[PDB]
Amino acid sequence: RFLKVKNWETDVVLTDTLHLKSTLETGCTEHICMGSIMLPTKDQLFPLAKEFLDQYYSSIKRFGSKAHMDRLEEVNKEIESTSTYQLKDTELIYGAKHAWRNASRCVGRIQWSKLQVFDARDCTTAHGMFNYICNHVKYATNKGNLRSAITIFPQRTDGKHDFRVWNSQLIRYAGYKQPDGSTLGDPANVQFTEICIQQGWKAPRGRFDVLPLLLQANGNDPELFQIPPELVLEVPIRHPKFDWFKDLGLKWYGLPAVSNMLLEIGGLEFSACPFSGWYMGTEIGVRDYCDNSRYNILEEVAKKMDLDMRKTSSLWKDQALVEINIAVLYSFQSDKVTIVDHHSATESFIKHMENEYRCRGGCPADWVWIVPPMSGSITPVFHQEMLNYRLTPSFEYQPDPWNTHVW
Amino acid sequence: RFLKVKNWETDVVLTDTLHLKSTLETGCTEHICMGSIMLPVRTKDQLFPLAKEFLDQYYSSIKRFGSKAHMDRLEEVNKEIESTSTYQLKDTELIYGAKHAWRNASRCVGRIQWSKLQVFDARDCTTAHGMFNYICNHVKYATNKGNLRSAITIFPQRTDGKHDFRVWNSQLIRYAGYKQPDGSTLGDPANVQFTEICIQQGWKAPRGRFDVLPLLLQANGNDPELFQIPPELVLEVPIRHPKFDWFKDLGLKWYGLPAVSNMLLEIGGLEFSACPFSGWYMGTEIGVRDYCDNSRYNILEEVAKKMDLDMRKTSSLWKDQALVEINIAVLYSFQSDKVTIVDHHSATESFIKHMENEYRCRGGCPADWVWIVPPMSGSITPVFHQEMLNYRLTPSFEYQPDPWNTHVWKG
Ligand code: HEM
Ligand code: HEM
Ligand SMILES: Cc1cc(N)nc(C[C@@H]2CNC[C@@H]2OCCNCC(F)(F)c2cc(F)cc(Cl)c2)c1
Ligand SMILES: Cc1cc(N)nc(C[C@@H]2CNC[C@@H]2OCCNCC(F)(F)c2cc(F)cc(Cl)c2)c1
Ligand SMILES: C[C@H](O)[C@H](O)[C@H]1CNc2nc(N)[nH]c(=O)c2N1
Ligand SMILES: C[C@H](O)[C@H](O)[C@H]1CNc2nc(N)[nH]c(=O)c2N1
Ligand SMILES: [Zn+2]
Repeated sequence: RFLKVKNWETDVVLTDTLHLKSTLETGCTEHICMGSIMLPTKDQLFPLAKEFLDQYYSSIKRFGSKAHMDRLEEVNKEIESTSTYQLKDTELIYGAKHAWRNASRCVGRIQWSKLQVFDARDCTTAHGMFNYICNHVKYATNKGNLRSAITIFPQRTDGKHDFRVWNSQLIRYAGYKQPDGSTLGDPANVQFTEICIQQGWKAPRGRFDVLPLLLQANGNDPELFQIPPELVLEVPIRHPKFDWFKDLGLKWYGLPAVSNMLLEIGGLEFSACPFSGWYMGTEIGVRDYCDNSRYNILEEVAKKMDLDMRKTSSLWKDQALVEINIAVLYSFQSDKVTIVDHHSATESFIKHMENEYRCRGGCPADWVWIVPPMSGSITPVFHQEMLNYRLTPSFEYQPDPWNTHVW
Repeated sequence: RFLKVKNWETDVVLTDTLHLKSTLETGCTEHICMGSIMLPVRTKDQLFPLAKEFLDQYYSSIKRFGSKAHMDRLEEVNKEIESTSTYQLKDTELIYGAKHAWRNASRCVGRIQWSKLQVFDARDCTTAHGMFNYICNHVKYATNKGNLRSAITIFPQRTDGKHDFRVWNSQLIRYAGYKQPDGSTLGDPANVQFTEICIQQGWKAPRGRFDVLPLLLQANGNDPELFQIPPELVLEVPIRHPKFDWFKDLGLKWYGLPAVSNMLLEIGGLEFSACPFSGWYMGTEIGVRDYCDNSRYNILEEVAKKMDLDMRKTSSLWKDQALVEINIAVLYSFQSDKVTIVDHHSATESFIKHMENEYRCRGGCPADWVWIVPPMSGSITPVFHQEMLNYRLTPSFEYQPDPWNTHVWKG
């Protein structure tokens, strides 16, 4: 019931109580651990609402007070009558900040309380969604000085009227499958890029074509908009020592902004809720550039470094991987665009864990996602035991709209 | 029930039915995952089921399930248990058990080799001295002048838990650690407390940076005894770098033979508390963990300091740079000396091929992702992108408490 986590490099031991207030299910049983799997009515709604409003009034040192009871009463009357309810602004802000606080896969949660929340619940059309999103992008980007933000569109109703951003991130490069069999641009986005062109996007057919936004309002068929080019901050990738690096022609965008997730607050579901912070360097330099199914650039870089590529044991992949990452960080830093390296980010997360064990009694963390994809064991998180569990308010992953939607 | 795993790089999907034969618990629940937690006397009553399950597994493997030999063996074990409260494995059963414990070891990336394992039956051993001799033979056989061969030595099983055989060392070969009055450590920090016990037991410590520890061996629940492994049996590799000639001047070496001695082998309910086993190294264990953990030899700074990296900001990735070079050195060194080593690219690709083969032929392969993914270069190895299911099959190896915490000293 009270569980220990031990750090194997420091011997520091933390006691978790927070897990007892664990809402959802992990995917694991007593018989089988699924820790590495990517995807492991009016009745239900009121306990859900009450549970949230209880943590809310608790957080503002007002538990069991008249204002608390009053609100619980009000929301109950609204549900019985309308079959749903509306969050107060303060509740909405608190809930978004907490969905981030509870994101067990996020290493950057030291920043959780600095989240600017944009209430787009009055939005009604795709063009409105677009105006809201351009504003989110410009705000968050801040000429390179990135600020965290989320924009929250209208909540689910009968489920026939959802708002969705069809893009998985607000900003991403196009992918096209080519005559000669290989892939131009980002292979991750081949499918999406095609749905855009079939919806009428005129693709430049390049390698770093910023995709158009595909926006669904009120369960309507989605529409295409180009983000204003001057809003998309991009970074040319060079190396502080390899003059030839620039010649690969690599760029990446400054703003990471996940736009396919579902925000659940007090039982209510915000299906379109694009959010953003800033990059950890390894995301671009390890995953985006080096994943085999991504830009897959290790071979080309290794070659330019003239390494021994004939045997795996010369560790040429490993050498090239590091230089690529040095270059990502160098470039962002030189262009004064916010970026964190895996060392400083994981250091921050350990500090954040300790604060959360101290102040909150725990911190849900998913070790498989928290430990960076290169240099694991030289980051502190590697040696930190973590417990993973599902708390609410939360972000949840949801089916691609094109699977669900009918035209 | 069927369970599917996906590989996110290749989109291959696999179906696990084997988890249905899972016995022990994981530590996880529907409410909590403990997947990153390191550690998440019997009676007759609980023992015959365990014996039965095992012998059923053994008799299936040889295509004799249900045969008279199978039934006679069931009755004979049954009878042995009712009459003595335990039973004795046949050689063939011991071999098969010890092989399947390795096969079922979900934290082992090396398991493609599980079927080629040399089993040494040491169930006739009675004394510590006898234990030493068995262990020297194991080491010489496994080492094989650098052409390493996997092997296990199996000492007598637990009886009443008062007469346990134990190897007090966590591995047969490891370097001493000595904690200094100034708060620094000479040698391996991991081995400090164990070095202390050894010295209290009368070991004459050389007090150098790479002193091979003496075996401390417990037979039949007796107080443990010190033995020096014959140094001509301890193969060691001096560490040098192919391009950097100052690398050798750091003074580093390592032993070639990784040999885990502190684990508990369970077969058909029987508990073998001393079953030292050995394979060969994956380079990252030495290069990443042994040399670069802050709590171990911690050499990252000296290497980067000598490489003249920019060490004033983490974002220069100086630690990452030095880490690669150290790892290049260890593989280069082992290879130049003709000591068996595998790099993590090669070992994880072999593991993926083993894992798929097992799904086809066995119906699954329990694997622990947190352990199988190498401690550097995670995502450029195929295991990173591989969904895995972790569960516990027997026979199995288990962690067991260090013996100096439990031992009743007889004086
Ligand atoms: C401010 C700097 C931030 C950093 C450095 C950061 C870091 C990261 C990283 C490295 C990941 C792993 C993602 C992946 O590998 O795809 C991640 C996942 C995630 N983070 Fe953050 N984060 C930041 C801000 C945010 C914000 C503002 C939110 C939401 C309000 C958020 C919520 C999440 C969620 C929900 C995931 C899991 C996404 C998924 O399952 O695909 N993070 N974070
Ligand atoms: C053939 C060469 C082998 C290689 C390259 C290999 C690879 C590895 C590696 C890299 C680990 C992680 C060790 C750590 O991080 O502490 C490991 C764990 C393990 N291996 Fe192997 N292995 C080999 C042979 C064997 C053999 C012969 C056995 C037993 C018969 C075995 C059973 C285990 C067990 C039980 C673990 C978990 C150890 C623990 O929980 O502390 N392996 N393997
Ligand atoms: C099937 C599936 C499930 C799931 N939960 N996530 C994914 C998305 C997969 C999971 N890792 C790769 C891909 O997403 C990349 C986007 N996520 C993080 C980010 F890059 F956008 C990001 C980074 C950062 F530093 C800050 C923020 Cl706010 C966002 C796929
Ligand atoms: C608390 C705890 C639990 C547990 N199950 N294991 C450990 C042992 C911990 C786990 N990593 C650090 C310490 O291992 C020392 C032995 N390392 C494995 C090996 F070197 F012996 C080895 C490597 C190889 F490739 C092949 C073999 Cl056969 C053996 C500690
Ligand atoms: C907390 C965590 O489980 C612990 O640091 C683990 C992580 N993964 C590991 N993986 C391997 N192969 N060996 C280890 O010692 C560890 N340590
Ligand atoms: C199968 C496995 O879960 C998958 O490869 C995961 C591993 N860890 C990850 N970690 C992060 N941060 N992001 C990811 O996309 C993944 N992918
Ligand atoms: Zn689990």
